[PDB]
Amino acid sequence: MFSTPLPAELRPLLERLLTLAQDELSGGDLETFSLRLERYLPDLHAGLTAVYPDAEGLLERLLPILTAAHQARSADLRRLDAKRLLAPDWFQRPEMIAYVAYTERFAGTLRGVEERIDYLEELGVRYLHLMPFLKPRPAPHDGGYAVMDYRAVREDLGTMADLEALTAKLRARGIALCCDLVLNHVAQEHEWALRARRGEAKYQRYFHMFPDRTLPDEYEKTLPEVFPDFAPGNFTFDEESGQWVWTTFNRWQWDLNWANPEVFLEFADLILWLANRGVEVFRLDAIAFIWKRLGTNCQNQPEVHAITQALRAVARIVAPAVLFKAEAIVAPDDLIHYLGQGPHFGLLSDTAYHNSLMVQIWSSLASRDVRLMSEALRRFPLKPTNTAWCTYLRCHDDIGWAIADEDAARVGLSGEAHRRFLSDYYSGRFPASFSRGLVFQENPRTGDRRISGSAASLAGLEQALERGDPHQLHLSLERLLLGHAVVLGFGGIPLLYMGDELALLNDHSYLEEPEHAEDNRWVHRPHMDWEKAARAKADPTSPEGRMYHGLRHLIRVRRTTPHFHAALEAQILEPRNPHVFGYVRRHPLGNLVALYNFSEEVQYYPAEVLWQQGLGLPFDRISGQLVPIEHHLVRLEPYARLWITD
Amino acid sequence: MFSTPLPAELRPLLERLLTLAQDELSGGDLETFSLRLERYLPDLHAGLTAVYPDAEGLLERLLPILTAAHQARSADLRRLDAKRLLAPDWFQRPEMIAYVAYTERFAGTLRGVEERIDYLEELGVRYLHLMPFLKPRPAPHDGGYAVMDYRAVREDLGTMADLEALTAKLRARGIALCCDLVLNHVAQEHEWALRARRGEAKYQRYFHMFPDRTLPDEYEKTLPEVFPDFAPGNFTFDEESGQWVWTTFNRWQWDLNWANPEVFLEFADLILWLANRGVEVFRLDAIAFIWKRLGTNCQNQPEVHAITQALRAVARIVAPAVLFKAEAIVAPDDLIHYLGQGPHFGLLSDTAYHNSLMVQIWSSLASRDVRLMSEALRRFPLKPTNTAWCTYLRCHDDIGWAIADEDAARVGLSGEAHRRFLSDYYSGRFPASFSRGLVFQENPRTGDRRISGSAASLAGLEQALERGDPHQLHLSLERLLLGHAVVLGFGGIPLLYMGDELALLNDHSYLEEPEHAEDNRWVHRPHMDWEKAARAKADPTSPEGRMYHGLRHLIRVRRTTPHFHAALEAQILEPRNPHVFGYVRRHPLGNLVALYNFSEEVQYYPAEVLWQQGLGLPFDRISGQLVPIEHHLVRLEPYARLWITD
Amino acid sequence: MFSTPLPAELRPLLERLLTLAQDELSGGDLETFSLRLERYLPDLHAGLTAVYPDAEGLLERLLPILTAAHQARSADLRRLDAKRLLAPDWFQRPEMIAYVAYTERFAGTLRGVEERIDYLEELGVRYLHLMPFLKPRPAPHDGGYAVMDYRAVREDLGTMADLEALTAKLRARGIALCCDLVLNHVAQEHEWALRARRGEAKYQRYFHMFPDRTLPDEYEKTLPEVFPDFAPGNFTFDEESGQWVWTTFNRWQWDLNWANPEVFLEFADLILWLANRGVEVFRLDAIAFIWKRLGTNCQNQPEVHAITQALRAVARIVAPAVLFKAEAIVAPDDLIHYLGQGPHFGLLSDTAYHNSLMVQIWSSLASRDVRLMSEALRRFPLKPTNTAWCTYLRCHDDIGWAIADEDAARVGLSGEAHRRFLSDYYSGRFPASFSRGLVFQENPRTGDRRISGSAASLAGLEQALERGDPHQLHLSLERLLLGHAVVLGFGGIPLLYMGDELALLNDHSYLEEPEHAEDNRWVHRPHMDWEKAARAKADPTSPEGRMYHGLRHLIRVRRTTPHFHAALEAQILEPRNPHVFGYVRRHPLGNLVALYNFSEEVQYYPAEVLWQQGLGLPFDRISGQLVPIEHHLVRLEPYARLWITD
Repeated sequence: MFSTPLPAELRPLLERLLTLAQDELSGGDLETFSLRLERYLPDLHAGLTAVYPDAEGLLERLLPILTAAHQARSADLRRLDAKRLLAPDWFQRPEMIAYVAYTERFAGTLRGVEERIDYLEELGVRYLHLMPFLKPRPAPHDGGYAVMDYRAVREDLGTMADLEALTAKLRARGIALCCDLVLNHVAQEHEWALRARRGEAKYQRYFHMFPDRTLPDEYEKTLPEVFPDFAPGNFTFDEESGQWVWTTFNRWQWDLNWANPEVFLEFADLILWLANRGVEVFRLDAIAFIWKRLGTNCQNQPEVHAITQALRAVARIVAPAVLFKAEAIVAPDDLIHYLGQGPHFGLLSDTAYHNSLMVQIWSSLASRDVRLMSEALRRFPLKPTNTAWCTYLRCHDDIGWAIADEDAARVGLSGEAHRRFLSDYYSGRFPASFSRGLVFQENPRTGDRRISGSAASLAGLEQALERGDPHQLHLSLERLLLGHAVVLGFGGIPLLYMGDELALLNDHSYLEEPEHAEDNRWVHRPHMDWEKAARAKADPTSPEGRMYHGLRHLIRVRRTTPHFHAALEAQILEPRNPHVFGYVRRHPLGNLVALYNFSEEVQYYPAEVLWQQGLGLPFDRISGQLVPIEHHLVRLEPYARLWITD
Repeated sequence: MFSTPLPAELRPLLERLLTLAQDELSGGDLETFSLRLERYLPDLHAGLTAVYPDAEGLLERLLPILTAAHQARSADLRRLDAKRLLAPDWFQRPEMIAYVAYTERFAGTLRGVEERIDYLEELGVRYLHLMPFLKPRPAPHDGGYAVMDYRAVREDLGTMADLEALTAKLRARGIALCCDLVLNHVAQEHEWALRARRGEAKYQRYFHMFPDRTLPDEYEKTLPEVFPDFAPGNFTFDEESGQWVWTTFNRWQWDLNWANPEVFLEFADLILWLANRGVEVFRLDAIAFIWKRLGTNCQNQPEVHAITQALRAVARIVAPAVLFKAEAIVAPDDLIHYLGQGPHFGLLSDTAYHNSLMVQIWSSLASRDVRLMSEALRRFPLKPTNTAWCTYLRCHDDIGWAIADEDAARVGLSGEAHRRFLSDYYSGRFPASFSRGLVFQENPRTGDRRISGSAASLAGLEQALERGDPHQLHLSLERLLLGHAVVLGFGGIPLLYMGDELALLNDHSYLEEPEHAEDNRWVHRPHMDWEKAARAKADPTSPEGRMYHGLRHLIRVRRTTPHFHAALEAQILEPRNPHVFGYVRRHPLGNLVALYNFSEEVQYYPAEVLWQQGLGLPFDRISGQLVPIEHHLVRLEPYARLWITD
Repeated sequence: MFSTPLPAELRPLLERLLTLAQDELSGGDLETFSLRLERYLPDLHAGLTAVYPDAEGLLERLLPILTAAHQARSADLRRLDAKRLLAPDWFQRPEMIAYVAYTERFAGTLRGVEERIDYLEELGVRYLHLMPFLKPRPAPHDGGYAVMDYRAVREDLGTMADLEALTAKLRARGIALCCDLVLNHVAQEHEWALRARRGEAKYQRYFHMFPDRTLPDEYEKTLPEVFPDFAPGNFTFDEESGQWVWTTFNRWQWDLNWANPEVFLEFADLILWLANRGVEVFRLDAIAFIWKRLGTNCQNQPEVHAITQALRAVARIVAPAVLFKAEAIVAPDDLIHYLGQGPHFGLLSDTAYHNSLMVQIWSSLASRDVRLMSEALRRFPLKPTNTAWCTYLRCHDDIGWAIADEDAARVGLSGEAHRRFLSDYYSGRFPASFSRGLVFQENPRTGDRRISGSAASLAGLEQALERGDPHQLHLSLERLLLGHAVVLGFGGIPLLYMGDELALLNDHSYLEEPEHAEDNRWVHRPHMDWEKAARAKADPTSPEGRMYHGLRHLIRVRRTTPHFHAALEAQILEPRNPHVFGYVRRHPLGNLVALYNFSEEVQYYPAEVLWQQGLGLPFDRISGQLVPIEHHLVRLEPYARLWITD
């Protein structure tokens, strides 16, 4: 929507950079690169100069990396880049359906994924996030998040050649591969870390190394604890270096020093090199953590956005086809900044996890009341229209209860009481809770509790199967379809989590595996059950069948509804029935009113709001029938979801 | 607020009535009557002329009834008339507290009531409604509502001399007697009905008597059934006369013909005679029913208000001390007319039962949600400021669920489903209902059901005492105190129903009185338990003493809170917590915010409401303490009531 | 609508007052007095006790004064007393039209006034304010406002016998005499001042006397100047007593000491004695000024209202027929207090001058814009419903431009530039001004300027006659009729100013009388022209006839419009045409919308406003025709006035 114009004082730097490009590239090729370089230079420079002392000199070192990566980029990928520059809203379209899986859990190896494309296609998948598949450190590696070599696929998954062959097969089916960029920290066994341990100065400066506790003890006073059960605080003593090292996550995940321009250059090179193997989407893992400042929580620092802007411009110049997706699991008031605000407006990640939306679905499912969800989403600031939320019900991580005290108070709830209730409820402790979840990283000092468990176990299917009640089994599947209905119809890329289309339960296997046993997040990282996939498809009356055919129907309707284009945002309706979540999407062809019963009971909704939103003859795209109106009310079945147009 | 000026065209009529008055009365006495007649003749004429064809002739016959009743009015009652003309807002005062009781159940006899005046004064009672105590017909007489002689006390209660001696005792303790005026119908054993049964045309015209089914069949097409279990439809064949007679209620209750000027003169005479016995308040029983019109439900007809205006003016001229209370148990949309609208503004009954407030209190208790209550009460039109509601939680009658579809639809409820639910809940059939009530007058043609039962039995105390559950016993007592706090705090004369101050339960002994056995309203008309009264005063921790002391505490705070002056009306607040009913009363000394928790669970309320209503240092008059504010919220205990001023 | 109950602690005091009353009165007479004492004692006491130190003993001395005034009260006035208690909204009725005149200017003598009651009754007058007619000091007496003897009529006007006979004739024809109560100050030639000047210590305590400048100099630091051209500051040295005396107004008007209980008693006695000669309304002259407090402006002090409450209760007890009218020419935020606020709610004067409305009428006529008027009147607080405004276009005084900076700023005006423009405009200095007015009391230190002139001279008739333009003469008459229509239609007692019904011009006679020549307010205090009165009656096409017949028609239409009852207030509409002033008055019989075109050109108003106020068939009571609606607009003639009902 806004292009950053070329400031006069940077005309001379552009001249120097085009001359340097002139020595690598010729003809129409040099011209294509040169026009893109000119377009994005303003954002690339504004990013680097906020952070690194010699931006002009850093840009001179960056040029040949842009150039070599341009030279190395395939005809097929250059064609996708050009195709995406002409249709820049591609990722915002209703046809975008995503699927998230660990390769070894989904299909064994990268090559194995080729033979399950037919299954991804049947769910209309156009986006596939394979969980970290680059070479990690041995034993415990936080499910691939402790990276030992960014340039190598984990041995048991295959080779870079197999990745290239996989991306070629996904592109031929219109499927975009998403890959983690674990740019906050490396495994202590990574070459950069190994070289830092041996006292190599260049590589000491890639890390936050302290000779004693004086600085770490000061840092700790304002630092939270991400994994207090695994590695208390944020520092680890390293025997070999005799130095204290910043370790936000596990103690073998070593935070990189993003003040060092040498680190920026490593990742600019790494992004373009993975782009060239066929990575179309980079998930910026732990993006909020990348800048350290004494006296702060070392999260959401302004420099995070300056760095992200420079990395995004690198990708804009050489690989137009690629997106960034921010992992920013932050407070409702902090999230919007990761899609770019003020001087960064729309110059940052294309997408970001809507953690607030995911939290409010589960909260509303537990309370049967949507007032907090309605208020928190109504207060959410508008995003740049060139960006998209990633919507989800579950993922590979535990649920953090990101509820703002201000939103709870606005609707007569205590923030602290409700956050506590959500872990009481989803851990199965609250009286008559349907949930079988596990407390994760209970902090006795802050009171913070997170929740682990599969959608299906949290939504009541585990309990219904134990208790043998057919009605509670039905309600449980209805809750899952309702929650998926919200993620499919809010607007954004819907991130289906592997096996939720089969209602997979909690997998307690991890307890018998000593490298996983301490980390109960593995309870919701099951192996795929292909026998269950075959039974769901063959028998639509089975639980897995009800979930599979129900979700497949919502996907088919969502992609056939232009009103779900993510450039348009949900305008939250006043919850006139406090059990029914509602919003309208204002498309050029007309309005869509979404209603969602967060209750197991029949609920009535004032029919006049359909007419108020211009819908004289309301038609529900999910049922494919007129919405029945009786005595000025819409009658909603238990957990009904309605996508209503004229 | 508005005096009706005398039209130029009635000056001649006024002069004739004055020259007729000069024949009965002499000096200062003639002047007093004569100024009063002047003042109210305009309302009296405009009421009669709308109903009766020869209004100037009827006025000439009424004049010697006015003058005789003036002459027969004691010096004490004349003193009270003058004091009330000087303070017309007396019945609107917070000090006004009412008690309702059947003489035989409360104190055996009218003489008996004299010995219980100390008990009433203990509860701050300044208004006593003794249930119909005039001579009824024998056997079943609908608890006194089938009157055989309006000029005789029922024999077992004493005589008219006892009534005079009791009202003298009540006046000396500032207590006003409320007596029923059963003006819609008489016992078939009444002189009028016996003269009609013998074929006296004059007395047949006191009723609605038809020679065959021709007119009855047409009337019935638009008539509802008040007592379908007692007397189907609205007509009874009388064998002696050969005539079908209009009987809205029981077969032996005969609807009077209000098109007959003679019936009007009978009741104008009867009102002033009873006022002169010391009746201070007339309850207009079945006032909505007194005009019949073919093709209507024969309720709420315009002539009802013309007649009421004329009868009211009669009392204003001769007995300024007396008030009228309208019994109009009608739809929300119809109730406001009984305090006078349009040409009848403030000229009708001084008070009317707020059946909508009563219904909404029980509805909100069953559902734990106050949205319907808040919307129905918000939409309620403003009343003339010279009038007051009578507030109440229970009374001698069943509960009729007067819920308007329009109010239900606005807050996302089906009026039909919700009305059906309230009888399901309070009959005890709904899963986990705390209530022990009975279905009354279940109509299979309309689906209508009403509920009988004591406050204590409907509110869960019966169930709690039977299971020996201490938590449910506590919660049931709190629900009764919450309910009473709303009737005490809304603005209006609070009608305490006899024994509810002791949490009296359902009395099933009516099942063995064959004259009561068919009418289960007797389940909530117990004999007073003076053993329990003594135990309640002695033991503040007994169930009966919790109620007794809890209720006297609320009464003492009400009486010392000028904000409860009924000339001011509750301004309903948005139920920002849907479990918490809230309103402000805007007094000259400042605002009072009333908050009521309708949930057995702790509820938080946005503190900013208090400051938005100008309450900088919020003080709860019930607790005698500052309202605790924590994290911008008020923490309410289960069934908490707060009366908050600065 | 609120009767203040007797606190328990005052019950002993009531018994002593009743016992003292039993020595002076007997029988039914004593009962009547006793009930009125009981009813108003609580207000009387609460007023005295906030001001005087021994309230209990002051009441014992007041009692015999009350008792004596009661015994002196004639049967005719007692009858009126009892008539007004029955109809206490009497003065709020549409039929109340007021007339204000100097006796000598209107009819020569009190006797002469009897001969002009035909004229008053032809204008529908029910309220006659005769300007100060009690014995003044000689020569300059501020037009009767320096009083030498409260107990004598000014000799040239007749005697107390003439006043008594005049009020009898006025009562016979339903007219209420308004008399000034100049309670702030007496002439220096008054007996109390004469006794003070010869060193009698009891009468020194009736004034604010100082031995030297010590205290006066400190008082002056926070005091404004009312008459800076006549008597700088607020003090005068008295050569006889050798003392500085407080003189707010002229040097020979000596401010009474209202801290002295004897001053209270003098006025309690005077009010009842005047009332017994037939005064029905007391104008509390300069009521704002009666309390002094160092470091305040000695206006609007809380003791003013307590003293007023006490004097009002006195009149309630002994003369129910009398009204108090407050002269409070104060700022917009201060006026409402004179109708009773907080603990004084509706216990003070019955009426007060609406100086803000008068100011806003002239402001709007000058600017052709009603937005300042619409905003100022919208923000005005609601009066108690037992009270009424007095509305007026002109009076015996200069115009003070009472405009709040906050109101002006809300509609994009500088408060100070707009007050300057009003004096620039009405002084005739502003370009194209139609006004012939004079600057009064121009204060160089402060910038304050007031304006003298007749309605017709301010409104442009004088300029129009000089220019001989028949179209400007027309617009001048239209402005006067528009202004009068607002005072007749707003709600309240309209104070017609003697001669305004004939469009009388500035009278420059006063410059020939040395006693008047320094005081240019005499410019708008003309002698009545009775030849002009007859010409206006006989020639409706004359300027005086167009005004007389135009005004008589508005009066006749107001009288027969129940919607103008003053218990109801104007609800100000958005001025959606900024030249057209609008409000609705919400009567029980339906809404009235009043539209007033403050422009000399045709103006269009959106017709949807009328349907929005419930008028499907808009009828204009002034034209006696349907309101023409064309293209969703109401077409308003220059200076058009519409009083619109269904």
